[PDB]
Amino acid sequence: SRAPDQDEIQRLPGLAKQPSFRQYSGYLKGSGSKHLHYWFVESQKDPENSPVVLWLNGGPGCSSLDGLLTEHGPFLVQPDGVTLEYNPYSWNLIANVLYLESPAGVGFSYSDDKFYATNDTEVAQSNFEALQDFFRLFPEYKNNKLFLTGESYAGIYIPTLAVLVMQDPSMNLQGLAVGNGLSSYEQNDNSLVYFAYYHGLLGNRLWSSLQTHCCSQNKCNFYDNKDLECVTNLQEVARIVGNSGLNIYNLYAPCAGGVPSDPPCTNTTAASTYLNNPYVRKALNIPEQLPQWDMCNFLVNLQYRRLYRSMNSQYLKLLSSQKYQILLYNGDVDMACNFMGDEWFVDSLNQKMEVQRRPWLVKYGDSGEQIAGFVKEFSHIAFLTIKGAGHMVPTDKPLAAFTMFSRFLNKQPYE
Amino acid sequence: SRAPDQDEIQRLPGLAKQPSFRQYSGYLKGSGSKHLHYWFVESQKDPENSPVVLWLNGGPGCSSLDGLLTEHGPFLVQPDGVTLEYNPYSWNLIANVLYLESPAGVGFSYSDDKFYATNDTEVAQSNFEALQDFFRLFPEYKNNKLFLTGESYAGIYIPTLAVLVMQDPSMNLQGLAVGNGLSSYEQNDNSLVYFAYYHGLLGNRLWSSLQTHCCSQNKCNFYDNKDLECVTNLQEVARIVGNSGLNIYNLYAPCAGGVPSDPPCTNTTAASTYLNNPYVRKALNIPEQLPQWDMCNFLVNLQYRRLYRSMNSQYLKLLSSQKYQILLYNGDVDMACNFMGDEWFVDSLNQKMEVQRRPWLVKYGDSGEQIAGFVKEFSHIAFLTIKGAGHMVPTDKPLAAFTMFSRFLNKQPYE
Ligand SMILES: *[C@@H]1O[C@H](CO)[C@@H](O[C@@H]2O[C@H](CO)[C@@H](O)[C@H](O)[C@H]2NC(C)=O)[C@H](O)[C@H]1NC(C)=O
Ligand SMILES: *[C@@H]1O[C@H](CO)[C@@H](O[C@@H]2O[C@H](CO)[C@@H](O)[C@H](O)[C@H]2NC(C)=O)[C@H](O)[C@H]1NC(C)=O
Ligand SMILES: *[C@@H]1O[C@H](CO)[C@@H](O[C@@H]2O[C@H](CO)[C@@H](O)[C@H](O)[C@H]2NC(C)=O)[C@H](O)[C@H]1NC(C)=O
Ligand SMILES: *[C@@H]1O[C@H](CO)[C@@H](O[C@@H]2O[C@H](CO)[C@@H](O)[C@H](O)[C@H]2NC(C)=O)[C@H](O)[C@H]1NC(C)=O
Repeated sequence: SRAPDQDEIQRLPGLAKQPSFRQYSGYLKGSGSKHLHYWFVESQKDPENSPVVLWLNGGPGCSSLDGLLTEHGPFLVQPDGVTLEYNPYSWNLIANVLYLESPAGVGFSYSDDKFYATNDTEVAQSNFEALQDFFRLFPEYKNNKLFLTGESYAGIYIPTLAVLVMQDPSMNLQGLAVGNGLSSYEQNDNSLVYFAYYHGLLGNRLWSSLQTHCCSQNKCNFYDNKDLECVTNLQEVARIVGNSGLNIYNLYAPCAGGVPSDPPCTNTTAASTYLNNPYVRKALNIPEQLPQWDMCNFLVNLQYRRLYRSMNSQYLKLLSSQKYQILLYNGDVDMACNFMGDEWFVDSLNQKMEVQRRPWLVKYGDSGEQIAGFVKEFSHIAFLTIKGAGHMVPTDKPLAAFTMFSRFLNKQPYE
Repeated sequence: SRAPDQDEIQRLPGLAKQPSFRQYSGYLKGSGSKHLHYWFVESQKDPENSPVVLWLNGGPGCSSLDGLLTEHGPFLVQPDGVTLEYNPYSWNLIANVLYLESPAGVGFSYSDDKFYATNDTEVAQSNFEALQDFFRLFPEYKNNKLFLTGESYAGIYIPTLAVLVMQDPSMNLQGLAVGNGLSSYEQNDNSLVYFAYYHGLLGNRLWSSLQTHCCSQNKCNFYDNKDLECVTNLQEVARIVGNSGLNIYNLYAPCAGGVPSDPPCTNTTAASTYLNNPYVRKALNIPEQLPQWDMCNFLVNLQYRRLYRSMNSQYLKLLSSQKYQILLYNGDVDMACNFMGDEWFVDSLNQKMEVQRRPWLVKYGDSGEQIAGFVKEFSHIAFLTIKGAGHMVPTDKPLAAFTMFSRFLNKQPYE
């Protein structure tokens, strides 16, 4: 219709059945000379009236296409790195999902000058301009309910972008959701040390040393403590947590490649094998001159200048209007952006209409209703845990993730 | 040979292949008129020289046959409650395992007077007499290395029995192992509250209420606190933990039967269907007049008089001789007898030759070496966690459980 015909995905390799929905792959113009690769998957049910949902993966420097192919896209890449299988828990069953590779240099995204050194403020402005370009390319979606969603470092990307979107009346912003998100370095660092001890990863001798060198009375500082022995003890905590063979993204999952002598314990071979196939790149309208696809761009991460230490001000600004529904959800077995840091963060916002913490349920067919996690609700904001899920909630618990997503989009209770 | 021919298991129903090892099912004489049902499975490799391992399940009132058929026996009951499949991680691959239904009234065990009201001291003495009877019936096993092992409430059964066995020079006692064991009510109750908060089951409002009503400075009393509001808050913790739809035996597992409107969240139908088959009872030499088999005898539990509050004195008595190797192992996702309570307990014994806490590894074939948990070692005693396992460690992590068991029997490092 008004959509760009040039960006249409005709026949995607590895799919045994043709999609019932239209899908597009092309470029959105960011700031300066930045060209951000998008993959837009229309809703499987009523795309014309379904909400538009932006999805951003974190890093910084990691690809949102991993969110499509391994987390909640319409089809997921199989271990052969060739076959795609339909996802019965796809977020596009009820939404027009826009997967954006951002910032420039991530995956198939690029710049004419190839200068990928960026920062939080530049990324937010470039994402805003890319969203404006999306609405110029797909004007039929301008009035649809808009939701901004993401994972991990997108805990910074999403609220900063939402603050820019809020100032634009033409965008129908209705809410935002952040999965295992970085909301406060201080809250994340402090909660992680407690998480590690209480999940049986630190011994009583190390815990005693941490209490004596990092703490004073009933308050611990595991964030910016200057005490030299506290720093040494925290280096040991960091070694046990992420550099000893434990999977930082899911404590109870195995470490891909085994305990050492792609980030540690992960394996991105399937998605990389699929996206690096020349026929897949052609099907996705990727210019031939672009370098190989990687799940995370090491150089974007290395050159990235982190600016914000907390999203407290951003969330308070977004809640001030009382126009948006906010969700922070965390898999409770993740150690990268643990659930407690985000629960502490949401509680610290001190919002009105505080509800008692309750379990939230998911029906698992014949197995009946099961506790999928816990919900702590306030006016216009809720914090949720996903019991037994790691860093990538839709990968570990796809039915619970879809159920939560459906309740979020429809502004329904999470219970 | 010198073994009782009358107790031989000829053809066990549900097995597609005949066992390569000899197995027996009969009765051991306990104290008074008590007859304890045993199921003895000889080692699959060199039964004549392999150690004799007693296995006791807890409750009190629960059957050790559930340990055989669902945890670490040579064959495990399938969901149809008819088929038995060989267990490649069976503890009898390297040991002569004696599964004893104890005390009287549990499973197929009984008394001539049918009076099942008992206590810790009577149970220990009856188990000792039953062990003496085992050696009279199987004199060929008198000189074999003897290990006393068990789970949950057997955290009391095993050390109390071991104190009696230690006084008998004719029994070749070499060690004892307790899985997710009750070692101290105080340590278990205190650690559970911390476990619940740090696993995201209690909200900040409830945690604040618990800190104000149960704690004074840097010490919390969640065990025997007389404060009325502390009791009310702890009743809420107990409700969330075990009476709200969470599986107390494995936090990340579903609740069998679903979230409510056999103990809660468990399902013993397969083992019960199998053991209640009249041909199975005949094959196991069970007298026809005995009542139906149940996984846990509700009446034995109801009438049971708990006497010991801590196993501190028993373990110190057992360690005094320096003749026995002791192991306390806990699945770290169990909430019934959580890992922290037992780690605190082992550390509180204040033994010599304290080693730095380290991860212990298991090779998962092509997946390589993986962290199976953590080991805290002292002279003659080690505490181990089994990462991602619940209350029944061999059911949840059979390869890790076998590996740990092999290292324990052979007095090898756990790493
Ligand atoms: C990393 O992931 C790749 C991709 O899934 C794994 O390779 C696959 O291994 C299976 C089993 O051997 C094969 O059936 C697939 O055909 C392989 N796919 C590809 C693209 O080669 C690989 O084994 C994983 N590596 C580790 C260390 O976990
Ligand atoms: C974040 O990145 C932006 C974009 O590069 C920086 O802003 C530019 O800074 C240069 C050098 O001072 C100027 O020449 C440009 O005109 C600026 N552009 C804009 C849009 O302001 C910004 O300084 C960076 N922030 C930090 C703190 O490093
Ligand atoms: C409790 O356990 C029993 C025994 O495993 C379950 O019954 C089995 O269910 C499967 C699937 O429907 C059948 O294939 C088996 O033949 C059944 N076995 C028996 C002995 O009936 C039962 O579904 C479980 N109940 C709950 C609520 O989890
Ligand atoms: C634990 O159980 C034993 C066994 O029943 C109790 O000991 C018996 O107590 C009765 C009543 O006082 C005496 O008639 C028996 O002679 C005792 N038997 C033995 C072997 O001592 C014992 O009192 C119970 N302990 C507690 C604290 O209840």
